[PDB]
Amino acid sequence: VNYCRLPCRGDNYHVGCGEPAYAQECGQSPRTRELLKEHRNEILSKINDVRDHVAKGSWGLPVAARMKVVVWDAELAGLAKRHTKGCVGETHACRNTERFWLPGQLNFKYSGDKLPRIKELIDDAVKKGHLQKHNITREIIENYREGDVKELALAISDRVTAVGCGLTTWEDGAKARALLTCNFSSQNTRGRPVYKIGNSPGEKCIEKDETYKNLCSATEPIDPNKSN
Ligand SMILES: CCCCCCCCCCCCCCCC(=O)O
Ligand SMILES: [Pr+3]
Repeated sequence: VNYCRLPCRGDNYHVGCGEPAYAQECGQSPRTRELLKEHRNEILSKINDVRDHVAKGSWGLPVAARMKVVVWDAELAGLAKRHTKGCVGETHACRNTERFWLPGQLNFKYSGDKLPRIKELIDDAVKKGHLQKHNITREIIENYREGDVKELALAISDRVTAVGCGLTTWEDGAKARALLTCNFSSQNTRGRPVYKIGNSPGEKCIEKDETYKNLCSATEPIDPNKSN
């Protein structure tokens, strides 16, 4: 679609509208970084690993009734990439698409003396999410409220069906910096369950996956535009 002609409630500009440019806030040495097949696979791998693990009723969290295996979405990734060119985590841009009406978004920031390889930037984001296992609770799962839990909680939403990420790195303030942004097909909704509870893992899947045995397969007809 032409994002300039896809409106959104609130009437904010769409992140995809117009020609790409680096924000002045990126300083004068920004570079958008291509996430290659190996990177995309790793992101998916870790997201699906944690979903499968939580789905079994791990970490004291409830068993998940219908948690689907997540796929990579090129459109979401393209919008995430465009977002990173602003070098700012939170903005008020719209980022809706025709298939995904209210995409979720995570932003991972890095600042350090040296710039890590792309794989280390991804590992750092994963670690951050993983460490949130000490913050998330059965209560949060039953009734979403946003230490931090946003990143891990979005990864295990059973409304989420797809993810796509992008990355820009730059130099400012005597530091190497990065912004890794991941857009998801859905968002958690304040006051609603992160995922639906089951007595057994995938007890409500039309079909369970053979690889991530506690999740629904990739063809599970989950509507990402509905909440719990
Ligand atoms: C690029 C980051 C994607 C979004 C955040 C990722 C969510 C955390 C992933 C953690 C993976 C670890 C899951 C395995 C659970 C276990 O074996 O204990
Ligand atoms: Pr390519």
